[PDB]
Amino acid sequence: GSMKTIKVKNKTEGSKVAFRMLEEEITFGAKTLGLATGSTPLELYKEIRESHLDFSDMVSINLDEYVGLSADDKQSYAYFMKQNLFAAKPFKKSYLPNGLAADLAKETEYYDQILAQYPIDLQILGIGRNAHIGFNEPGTAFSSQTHLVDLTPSTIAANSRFFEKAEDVPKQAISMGLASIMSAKMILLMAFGEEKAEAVAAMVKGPVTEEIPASILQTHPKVILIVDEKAGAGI
Ligand SMILES: N[C@@H]1[C@@H](O)[C@H](O)[C@@H](COP(=O)(O)O)O[C@@H]1O
Repeated sequence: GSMKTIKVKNKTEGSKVAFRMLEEEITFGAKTLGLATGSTPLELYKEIRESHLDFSDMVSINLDEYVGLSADDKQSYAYFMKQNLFAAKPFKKSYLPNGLAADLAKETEYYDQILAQYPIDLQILGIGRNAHIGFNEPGTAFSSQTHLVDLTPSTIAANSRFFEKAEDVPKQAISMGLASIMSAKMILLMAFGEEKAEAVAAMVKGPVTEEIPASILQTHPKVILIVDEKAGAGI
């Protein structure tokens, strides 16, 4: 069934709450974490880095990797995760899609199998401005598992700034789908700023439609939404 909301003043305070909750899940037996990228968990990550948490018997799973990038590429999500978390607080094993996979359909099948092998205890998520979840854009099937995503033109244009040559900018990603993500025992979603207010309301109040990827979270048995006052204006 259910979705608890914690409303908070701001991002910093929502990030402290997320930290406290993470630490409890871990003390109560969580071993596999699904992780988030983007701006939303950056302060939660700094807090973890400076904390006494120890992920050395734990496994982490990220949603996404860019096709064509290695883990050492500065533009990769593997590298993002290293910088913001793994260098300071390594896991037993941290999984991301292999963006260098020879057979994209084989890597997608592989990632599903890793999910089956390490089901996620706690998944951290952000939300997109159009209610996208990971790289799953409106119209994505609620049945989707790991799959090849063509990046939005806004994403390619944004990421283009970071590559000397245009022929080197990823146009695609290997991404956990909506059914993939929904398999977590517990989901903690964080949303801060007015830019998220509309996606937040649609996730909570709108119908369950592929038009709002996050609306599937309405059907998860254990979703915890942490939202600052502005992102929660609608709920
Ligand atoms: N990079 C991100 C996703 O990984 C993220 O969860 C979401 C919101 O991004 P942010 O947390 O920067 O607002 O949209 C993009 O696709």
